[PDB]
Amino acid sequence: TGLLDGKRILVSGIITDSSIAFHIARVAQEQGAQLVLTGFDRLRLIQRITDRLPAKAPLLELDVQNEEHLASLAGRVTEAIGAGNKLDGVVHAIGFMPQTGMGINPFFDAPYADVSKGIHISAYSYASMAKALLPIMNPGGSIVGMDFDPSRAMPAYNWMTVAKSALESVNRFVAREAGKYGVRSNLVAAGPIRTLAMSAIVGGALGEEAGAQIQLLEEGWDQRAPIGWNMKDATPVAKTVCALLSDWLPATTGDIIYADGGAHTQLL
Amino acid sequence: TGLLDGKRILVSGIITDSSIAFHIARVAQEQGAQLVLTGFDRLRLIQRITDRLPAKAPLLELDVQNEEHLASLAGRVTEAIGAGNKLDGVVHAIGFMPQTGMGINPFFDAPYADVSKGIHISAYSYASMAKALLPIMNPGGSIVGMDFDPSRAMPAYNWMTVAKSALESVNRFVAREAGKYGVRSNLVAAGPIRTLAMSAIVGGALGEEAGAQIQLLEEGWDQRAPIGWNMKDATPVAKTVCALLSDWLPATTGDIIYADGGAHTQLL
Amino acid sequence: TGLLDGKRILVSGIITDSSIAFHIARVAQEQGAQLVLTGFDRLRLIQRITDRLPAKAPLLELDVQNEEHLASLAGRVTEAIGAGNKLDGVVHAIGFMPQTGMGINPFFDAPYADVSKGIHISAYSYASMAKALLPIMNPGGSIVGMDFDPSRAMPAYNWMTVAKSALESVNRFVAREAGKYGVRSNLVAAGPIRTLAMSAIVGGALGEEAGAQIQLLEEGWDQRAPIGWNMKDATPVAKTVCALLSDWLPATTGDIIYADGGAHTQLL
Amino acid sequence: TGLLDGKRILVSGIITDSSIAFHIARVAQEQGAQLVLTGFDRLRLIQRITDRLPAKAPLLELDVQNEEHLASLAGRVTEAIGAGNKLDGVVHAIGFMPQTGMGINPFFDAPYADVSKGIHISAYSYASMAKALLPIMNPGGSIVGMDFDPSRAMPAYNWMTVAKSALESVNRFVAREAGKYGVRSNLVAAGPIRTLAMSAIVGGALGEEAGAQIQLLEEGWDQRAPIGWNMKDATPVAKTVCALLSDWLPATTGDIIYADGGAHTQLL
Ligand SMILES: NC(=O)c1c[n+]([C@@H]2O[C@H](COP(=O)([O-])OP(=O)(O)OC[C@H]3O[C@@H](n4cnc5c(N)ncnc54)[C@H](O)[C@@H]3O)[C@@H](O)[C@H]2O)ccc1C(=O)c1ccncc1
Ligand SMILES: NC(=O)c1c[n+]([C@@H]2O[C@H](COP(=O)([O-])OP(=O)(O)OC[C@H]3O[C@@H](n4cnc5c(N)ncnc54)[C@H](O)[C@@H]3O)[C@@H](O)[C@H]2O)ccc1C(=O)c1ccncc1
Ligand SMILES: NC(=O)c1c[n+]([C@@H]2O[C@H](COP(=O)([O-])OP(=O)(O)OC[C@H]3O[C@@H](n4cnc5c(N)ncnc54)[C@H](O)[C@@H]3O)[C@@H](O)[C@H]2O)ccc1C(=O)c1ccncc1
Ligand SMILES: NC(=O)c1c[n+]([C@@H]2O[C@H](COP(=O)([O-])OP(=O)(O)OC[C@H]3O[C@@H](n4cnc5c(N)ncnc54)[C@H](O)[C@@H]3O)[C@@H](O)[C@H]2O)ccc1C(=O)c1ccncc1
Repeated sequence: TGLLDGKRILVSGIITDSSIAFHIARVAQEQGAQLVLTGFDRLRLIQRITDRLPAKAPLLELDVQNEEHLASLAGRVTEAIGAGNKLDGVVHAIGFMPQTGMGINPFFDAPYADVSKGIHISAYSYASMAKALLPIMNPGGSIVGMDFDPSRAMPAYNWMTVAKSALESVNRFVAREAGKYGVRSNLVAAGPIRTLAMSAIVGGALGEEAGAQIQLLEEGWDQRAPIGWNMKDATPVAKTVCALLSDWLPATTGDIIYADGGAHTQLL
Repeated sequence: TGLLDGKRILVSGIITDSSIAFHIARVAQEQGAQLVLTGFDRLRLIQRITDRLPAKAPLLELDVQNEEHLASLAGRVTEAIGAGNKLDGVVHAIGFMPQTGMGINPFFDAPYADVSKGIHISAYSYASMAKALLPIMNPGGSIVGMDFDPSRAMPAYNWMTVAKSALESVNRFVAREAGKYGVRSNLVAAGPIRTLAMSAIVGGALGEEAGAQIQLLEEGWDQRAPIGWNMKDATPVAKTVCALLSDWLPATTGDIIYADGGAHTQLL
Repeated sequence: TGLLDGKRILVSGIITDSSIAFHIARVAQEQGAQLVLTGFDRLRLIQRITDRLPAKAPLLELDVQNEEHLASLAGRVTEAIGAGNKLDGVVHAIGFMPQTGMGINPFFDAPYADVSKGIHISAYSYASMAKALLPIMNPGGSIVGMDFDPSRAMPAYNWMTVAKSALESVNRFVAREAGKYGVRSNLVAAGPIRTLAMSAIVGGALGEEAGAQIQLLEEGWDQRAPIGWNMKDATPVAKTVCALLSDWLPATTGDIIYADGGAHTQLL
Repeated sequence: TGLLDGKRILVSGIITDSSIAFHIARVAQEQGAQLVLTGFDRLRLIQRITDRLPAKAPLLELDVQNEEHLASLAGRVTEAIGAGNKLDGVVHAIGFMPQTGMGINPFFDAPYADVSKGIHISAYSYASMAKALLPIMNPGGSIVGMDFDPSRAMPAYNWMTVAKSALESVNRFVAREAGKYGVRSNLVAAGPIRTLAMSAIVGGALGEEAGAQIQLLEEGWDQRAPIGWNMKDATPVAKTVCALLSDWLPATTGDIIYADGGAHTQLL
């Protein structure tokens, strides 16, 4: 086709039609991929959201903190894709940090229970998904997670940044595992995307200073980006994930591709 | 004196006389610092170990996973150092990863409960200690944590590497907090040191392949290091921590100083 | 088509049929691109080499140290591609370092005249080519240079590594310029490829220790690479350049994509 | 004493009393070091400037582009420090980029002759000085160069940033050489310092947009720096160089210490 013609790809992390995973899924479908989707807690909602995708995809429940969901995932996917068949692609687009780890709520006041939850979902689950899914991936396969660059501290994202640092680190280790399968594991570091949760935050859900910082981060991003950054458009990030899902970056693993407008390559 | 003449410095993480913190404490004492030590669970043992230090230091209990130890730490330190007095320096030299996160035990088989424990102790506690201690630190003060470079995946260290990635990320955030106090926060990335736990590992405590990898990592380190690396000597790392504790790196925060022989600057 | 269907792409740096640029050109042609090739000094040779490409491409002379070649390049390319037409893609695959900057010839003994020549060709020419070609590139266009990771020093590559460090730095600046055109500028950091010059070096052209180091670097690469590294195969690198030439990494500029088997993400 | 008590240290790069090298020299003298200074072209001027140093230091001429100055340097230094004696420390604080490589003068318009000059002086000379001086350095010795972080492109500094990227790369290679002598080689990445040339630039010497960018870079620096950044104060950078010159960072080579207020650890 079709960048992804005839690849079977699992895509997690659709929750709204503004989810980065929603766009990745749409772009993957436009590109010939046959999807299986996961979806966390509100599966009726996600089913309804994902009905709007160019094509039908079976939707499986996966709460990444649920050991049983992870244990059964894979059997459930091979059931969805047919017993002879394996996955070519896996998209991790899962993230969460309790808002204590995120606010104008001081960095220091996030209880470990909360940061731990955040890291479980946002970092450890990348290894979890890979563990569940590598047994049902084809050689030449590709696992992609969603990242943002946590190299430098920043306002507001707080423990979520730490979670991303941990994720990038996890990604290099899953690369080692994925490699024994002929599978690549990479992260896409996106710039900020006005996802519903993000709009809620710039809109003041987590306090005014958190919103103000974030708005500041967004403007600076587009300014630093040599090709600009449009936070209202997930598609350049969806496409980048698809590029990683494709056979066109075959020698790249344990790695991070920056779909951020080049902002991170630029101080000012 | 005395690099650290008249600085009050808290040093955590002494457990044996081969602890990096033991050397840091010794070097800090030789350098004029007045120490308060923390010590986790075996305080009789640590007291006996620390008796061998050039000078007396009060030893306080601090289990970094214990909220109450953290809540009372600070009052306990100002009690140890005298009500008029604040800390100039804090050494975090705390690390742990349950051995499921460390073995030939596959990376994928570490339960999150265990990696979470590891991250609590090895990463989050850096923010914990800083939160507890910044209220009782002087402007010009310095928080230093022990790191190793988690930029690239490696054999055996597994989730502990992820924990370090998370720590480095935490360190940049505590820098932001520490800065409001005039306090620096930095990490020292050491090369491998034949600490008791490390010797136990190269000796096969965590399986033979884990020991073999680790021994390999050690030899390659000294080979890559343009000035060599002696894993039996913590003192160049103790000295580096002291350099960070001193006023001689006054414009360095949120940062990592590599006391690793320059190995990380060298591919081969 | 065709990852690159209907893109006009200039590809420099073909000198043998084992040139990375040769493979990039072949892969680009297989992918629907219409090429213009440049070629430095031995144009009869290059023409004969490039005859073996899936398709015809006009071959233009470009000595990147020749101001006049650069001044006329662009007019010559629009002549080759037709007056209405612009470039969508530019491949810099040019490198050279006089062997004084490369040997067992001590790092210190390379005269500046030689390292300067190397940097002119290997780094500065990336800005040169971009300067010449950006006026005749389409929005959505892509400039790609060939890199190897110079983050850490290494044996044998010496001043060539410095040249790559300078190149990566140049690349971030050309990104800033390229961006005003809607053009991306990125580098591909390849692992070692047994190009004729490289085989000559491991074979002892530059002394035995240089060959031995290099062979060592190669073996370690494939070992560190979670998906392996085949130094006899440029195609995963050709494909990665094509991925950058494509519209599939639209939010990536000033950046470096590692087509190296993930080796750089791995210490050991 | 005296961080640097009884160390013989060569310090290059004094040109005004606002030179970073001037402060390094002053701080080194306050710290017990016995200096030899180099000085490029205006030696009467430099002698007069350096008379203001806490102590006398012999001033030697060293034009780093002059092969003969480099060939004779070392004999001239051992003459200045006495035949039995070697250097413990070498400070490279040399930089220059012709203003074509620096302006609102487009990045693309800097002729290679000029960038080459800049790199000769700003990067290659680090290897030059090390080559000249390592034969007359003691084991445990320390070479330190002045850097600024060229990881990300920035406005105005243009080719000078490329020069720094090349310098950092050179530094890792001189580490390899320096190591055979027991000598460390490290760079200090300073934040912006209102040196005479820098004030001239923010004041509009190189065009208004270059000044405006630079002023912007300065303000953002102090904002990002968790401990702030005072561009009018070189002393935290002088002290950091001294820390590297000292025995207190004995396991750090091929490395870069950021004396920048922690700004580089912080996105915003
Ligand atoms: N701006 C952004 O939206 C942004 C998003 N991402 C990543 O993109 C991925 C998708 O996020 P999104 O589309 O923004 O947000 P979303 O809320 O649409 O998706 C998050 C998904 O995670 C799912 N999830 C939460 N908990 C669980 C669980 N227990 N089990 C299974 N699934 C669960 C949830 O159902 C939802 O579908 C996440 O990893 C993000 O962190 C990465 C980077 C950025 C961008 O944050 C950014 C750029 C620069 N600095 C900071 C941030
Ligand atoms: N080789 C090493 O020994 C090494 C050690 N460090 C760090 O140095 C620090 C000190 O470790 P060490 O001296 O090796 O080991 P240690 O066992 O002497 O000290 C660890 C300390 O942590 C303490 N601790 C554990 N749990 C708790 C708790 N709940 N509350 C309070 N304290 C607790 C424990 O009591 C002990 O004192 C740790 O952060 C290490 O991770 C950092 C890097 C390296 C080196 O690992 C390295 C280099 C390159 N690649 C991998 C590793
Ligand atoms: N192994 C490799 O072959 C390798 C090659 N590259 C880059 O790939 C690009 C193509 O190199 P190649 O295919 O290996 O070698 P090649 O000799 O086939 O191509 C070099 C080209 O540069 C051209 N050239 C030289 N001087 C001029 C000039 N004045 N004007 C115009 N053109 C000129 C020359 O004609 C030739 O076509 C160069 O930038 C390389 O540096 C990048 C990385 C690696 C790999 O070096 C690597 C990986 C890890 N560590 C070290 C090295
Ligand atoms: N702001 C700054 O002043 C700054 C300065 N440095 C480095 O500090 C070092 C000293 O520079 P300075 O004190 O700013 O400037 P300066 O003009 O006082 O010193 C430069 C010295 O180089 C000497 N020099 C020039 N040509 C030659 C030659 N052929 N042979 C021998 N010596 C020669 C010259 O005599 C002068 O003494 C240089 O390497 C700088 O690049 C490094 C970083 C920064 C800072 O630029 C910075 C921070 C963030 N982004 C960008 C810049």
